[PDB]
Amino acid sequence: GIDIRVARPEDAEEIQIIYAPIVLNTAISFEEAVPSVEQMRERISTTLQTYPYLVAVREGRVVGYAYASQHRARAAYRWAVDVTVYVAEGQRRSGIARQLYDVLLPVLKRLGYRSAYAGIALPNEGSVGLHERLGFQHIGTFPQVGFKLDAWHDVGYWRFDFGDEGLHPEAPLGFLSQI
Amino acid sequence: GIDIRVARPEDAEEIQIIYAPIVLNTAISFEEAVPSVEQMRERISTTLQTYPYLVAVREGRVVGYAYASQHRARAAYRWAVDVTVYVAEGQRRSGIARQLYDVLLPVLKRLGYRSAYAGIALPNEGSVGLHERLGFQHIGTFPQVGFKLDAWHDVGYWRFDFGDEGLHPEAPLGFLSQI
Ligand SMILES: C[As](=O)(O)CC[C@H](N)C(=O)O
Ligand SMILES: C[As](=O)(O)CC[C@H](N)C(=O)O
Ligand code: NA
Ligand code: NA
Repeated sequence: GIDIRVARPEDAEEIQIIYAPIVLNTAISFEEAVPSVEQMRERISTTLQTYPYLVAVREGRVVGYAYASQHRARAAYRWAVDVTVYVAEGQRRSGIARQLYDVLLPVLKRLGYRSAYAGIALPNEGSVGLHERLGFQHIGTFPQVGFKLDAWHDVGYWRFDFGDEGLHPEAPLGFLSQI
Repeated sequence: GIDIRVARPEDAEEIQIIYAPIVLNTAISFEEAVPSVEQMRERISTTLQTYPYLVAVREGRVVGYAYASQHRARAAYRWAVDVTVYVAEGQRRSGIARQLYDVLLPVLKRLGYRSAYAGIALPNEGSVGLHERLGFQHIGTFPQVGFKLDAWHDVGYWRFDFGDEGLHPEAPLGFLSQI
């Protein structure tokens, strides 16, 4: 099945349902307090002001989502972008994150980004495997950088290189809008 | 013989003599516009509400400075802290930076952080060797992540481990006045 489409604020509810147990009971995310539905709604809208936000859907329900965000604040970094992907429990390994990425990555390239970074709390062999298969390269690991759920956690970064690190790059454009 | 003291907003114009050419003509900082003196005042003053900010003085004039800043926004990262040290061109480069860190690092340890991170625009043999002798470890490099002054630049990160990654860490305390 599976169709990828642009996310909407109305997807907040299913997205929150996917994301809340990840915040609650895993070190996948370094957030501590479960974000409300209303919060995820605002995160969707704000992200869309500049970046793609995507959902994967199967028979009308959201089974995963993906979005991009700013890699770092300072001007010279503006060709670097962060990517985030999540899949509902029980729908993993069925290729959903892969499909999300196969849409998100080309979108980012055409916007003007030169590289995308995925932050992965380690260990997570299934997430590493997926990024290795997609062609990301592991460029570094911040060891025991986070504390959550009674343990210290490594965070590795995986880089997808869009190429075209040419000599006169132009600033990336808005997904659908702003400058 | 160079002395280290905590910085004050009234040091802004002297700090700027150091920062301005770094911004205008090096990749040492990925900022592109020189902050106004008013901005520098607010930066120093804002950092101090929670973090140490230091200057190195030789014959009464600021020849270098250093400050800590938040590593990442998410709650689980609150024991990680970023460090930044800049030194004027000319004499005693390494000595100045070393003395700065010899004060900054122990201050951050006492405050309750578990690790500090320095980002280095690469190559920079002088800075790398300095971090290495201070006991930092190179944990990753973000290749071609920034574009500035007609080239793409890698940024490597060096980690200072304060130890004490125990099971019940208490949140870090504010440098002079609570966080
Ligand atoms: C291990 As993780 O929860 O993917 C940390 C990334 C977070 N967006 C931050 O920058 O603070
Ligand atoms: C190359 As560099 O100015 O050492 C990168 C750090 C920058 N402060 C940021 O995090 O935005
Ligand atoms: Na990190
Ligand atoms: Na970076």
